[PDB]
Amino acid sequence: AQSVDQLIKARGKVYFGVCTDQNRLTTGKNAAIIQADFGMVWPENSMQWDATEPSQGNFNFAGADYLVNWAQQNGKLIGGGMLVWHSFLPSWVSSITDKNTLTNVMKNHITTLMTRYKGKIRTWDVVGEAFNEDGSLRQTVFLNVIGEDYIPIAFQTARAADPNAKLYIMDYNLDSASYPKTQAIVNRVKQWRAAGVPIDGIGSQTHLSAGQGAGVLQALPLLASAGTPEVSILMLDVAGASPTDYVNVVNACLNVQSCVGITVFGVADPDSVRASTTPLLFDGNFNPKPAYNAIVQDLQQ
Ligand SMILES: O=[N+]([O-])c1ccc2nn[nH]c2c1
Repeated sequence: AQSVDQLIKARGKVYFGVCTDQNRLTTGKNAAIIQADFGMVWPENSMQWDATEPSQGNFNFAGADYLVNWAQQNGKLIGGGMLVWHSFLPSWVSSITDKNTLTNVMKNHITTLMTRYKGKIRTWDVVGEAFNEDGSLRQTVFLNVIGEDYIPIAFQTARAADPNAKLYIMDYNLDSASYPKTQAIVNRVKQWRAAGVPIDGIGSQTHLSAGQGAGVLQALPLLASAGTPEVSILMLDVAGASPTDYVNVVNACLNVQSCVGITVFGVADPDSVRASTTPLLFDGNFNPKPAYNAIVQDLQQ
């Protein structure tokens, strides 16, 4: 019955958030649960590249406008993204082979989305999933055509477009301190910031198997050692939804001063991409699960 967003605010954090979109807000009990329990919303799909720029320079904002308007009406913070990602890319982007062309396409995509919502978006995920598992840079069209400068260019462009937004890089499999990807993103973000690249946060896209929450207690402090002003947990889900794993992720954020909050990947189990693992905090009747109650109790104490 208690609101995890209200309780995490009382502990000095900024939000407990959730991913959603128009399709969810008009079905189930998603809107009522988000109103009650979550302080920030993120677009599942409506701000990805294939949704917003399906043909070059032919932008479609309908889904994204719906979410932003709903969030403002209901007093919720808004996160946006992903601005630069190799998934959900339209084919017209991935066929460009010219550096100047792709650089201008990328800057225009970033600037157009960020200007439309200027001042209304707390956090933008600027670049996502830029690292391979061995810590090398993922060979996406942006890396292949622009070079490693594409990441500085993307963040510099985003800062100019809306200097009020917090700018994040995001990746998954950052859940263990000794994993090569964890080491690499920390080292590269340190170097980028030392050269003045405006990276405000690292977002950890946390998709856990049973028992992996304990590792986050060590991994998240390591991510925070890169020196960004903020870190966060994003797109969180946990196979089996054990209270032990969920409470460990919450405690990791409570233990890390720069952790501003946690976002879960959805509201109810049946709408998960891995629904067979019942990995979310509400069940198929929209009742809170034991893991939700455990987080409430941990935050109350
Ligand atoms: O936190 N999130 O669940 C979330 C969802 C969609 C996104 N797109 N970019 N960043 C995102 C974060």
